[PDB]
Amino acid sequence: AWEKGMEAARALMDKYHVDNDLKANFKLLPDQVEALAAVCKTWLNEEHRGLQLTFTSNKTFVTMMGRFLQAYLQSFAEVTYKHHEPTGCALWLHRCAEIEGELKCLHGSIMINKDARCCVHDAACPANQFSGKSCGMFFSEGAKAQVAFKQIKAFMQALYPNAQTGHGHLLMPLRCECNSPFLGRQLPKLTPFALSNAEDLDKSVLASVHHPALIVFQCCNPPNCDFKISAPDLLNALVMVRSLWSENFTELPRMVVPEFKWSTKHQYRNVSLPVAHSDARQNPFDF
Amino acid sequence: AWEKGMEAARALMDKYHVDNDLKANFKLLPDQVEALAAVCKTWLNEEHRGLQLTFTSNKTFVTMMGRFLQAYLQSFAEVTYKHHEPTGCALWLHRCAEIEGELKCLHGSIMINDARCCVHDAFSGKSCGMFFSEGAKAQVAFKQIKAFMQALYPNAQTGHGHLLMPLRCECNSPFLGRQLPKLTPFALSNAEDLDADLISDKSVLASVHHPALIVFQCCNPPNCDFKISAPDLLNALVMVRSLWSENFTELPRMVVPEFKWSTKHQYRNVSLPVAHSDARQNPFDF
Ligand SMILES: [Zn+2]
Ligand SMILES: [Zn+2]
Ligand SMILES: [Zn+2]
Ligand SMILES: [Zn+2]
Repeated sequence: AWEKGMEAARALMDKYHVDNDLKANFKLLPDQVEALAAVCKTWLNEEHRGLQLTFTSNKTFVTMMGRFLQAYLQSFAEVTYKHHEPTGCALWLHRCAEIEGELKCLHGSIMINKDARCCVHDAACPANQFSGKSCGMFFSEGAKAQVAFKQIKAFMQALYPNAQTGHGHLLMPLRCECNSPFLGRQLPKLTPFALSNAEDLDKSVLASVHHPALIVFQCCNPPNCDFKISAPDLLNALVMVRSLWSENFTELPRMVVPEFKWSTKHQYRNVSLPVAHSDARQNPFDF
Repeated sequence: AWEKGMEAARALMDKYHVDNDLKANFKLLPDQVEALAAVCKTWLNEEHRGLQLTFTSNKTFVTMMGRFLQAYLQSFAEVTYKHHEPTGCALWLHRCAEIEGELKCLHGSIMINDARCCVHDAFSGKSCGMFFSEGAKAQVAFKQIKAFMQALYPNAQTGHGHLLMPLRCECNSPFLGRQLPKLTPFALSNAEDLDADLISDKSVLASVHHPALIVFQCCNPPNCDFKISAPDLLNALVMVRSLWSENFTELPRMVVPEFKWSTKHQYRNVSLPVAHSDARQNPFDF
């Protein structure tokens, strides 16, 4: 119950000393993720001063840890708030690291080449340009993109060798700080980055070596924000949260990150709606 | 007086750096708006890069703002002209949003039939030009505009039934056809299935509750690329008030004429002969 989660919420805030106010006003509502992101911030600066991230900003990491915490704390209280998904993430069973050279966009269909990979619905659109039916996926160098996909998968395996399911799925944020209506993409941008130093040079550390690229998520349309987190670090956020919970509680509750299902809802927007400009006048026109 | 507004303008022109050529040529005369439009595009680019138009020619947008500023400059300087209206617009009290399923043309006559047209079109020279291939499609647009306006003016004691409509395009600023811009309903595709419990911005909720908006175009799409949606035209006016209220604090008086149906708006079906210039003193040779 809400009260049940409230107790669990209280504790974490006391232990990791959350500002006297935030805890006093935290009532467990969907928009209340500052105190949660705060308990994580201290626990990090206290128990993990040596966390080196890769293509991730500290704000994004502490932010994400908050979401996954809210998830657990909610899963623990058996609370579901309509029109709200705690994680701000979904699991995309991508099929990019399967057929050599082939990638498949968010639609679950192949990507039409233009070596560049474009979502098939941008057929008319000139390469890196999107239609209102697009999912907003594009890759300049298609090979790199796959290397990044192979990497996250390699990493995922190293961390979970005896998994019965999961190595094909992709943990990915569905909303950046912007959408937490606007034109352009509707989900954080997925961009592959390369690790030149790895090229030369612990199974998970070898993942980056064997596949010198990394999936990085930024803002939807870099409205734009400084959101940035690489996939593997995003996994480590989910993980660190699990441990933080396990340090404070005997059993870890089920937290189901929704599996990604395509929807028009995530379609690239090309047309805007009017937003009124501000006027101090009471009446519209003079008579 | 002329000196005052002439000074208020060169002040606004220098500030937003309009080409010295236009700066000189300007004189607060009836159809001088290029310079003003310029002051407007610059001001927009400088302090409003995030502006976004829905079915509106960018050019059409600064043109309208130019007109509204000209209106202001003129009133401010108290300089009127025998046959000119700076705004180039009128306040049509449309009754198309009041009675469910009812639309009415400029004449003030219900529109008759799927499609709905002017009563004198069951175009005839006694028509106003108004026609709608789909009734609902059309009314959905008229509803939205009322919604947007109510939002932007919640305490408005009067004006939600009116419509800021333009009277001329870059064609008539006689000639055959519709004697004013063409009003054509355009549906808002993405809004159709959007949760109306999104955020606290009501004006957007208007487009959400009524996914389709009125777009004004050329009198006869000689024809021009005049394109501007109802809400953007209202914003043209609003933003000019902003621009002005910044530099002069108190905004002057400026009444946009109210629409009164009259023959000069009837569909023109027959031309009136125009004499071709002849460089002769006498027409014939005997
Ligand atoms: Zn796609
Ligand atoms: Zn963003
Ligand atoms: Zn009529
Ligand atoms: Zn025209």
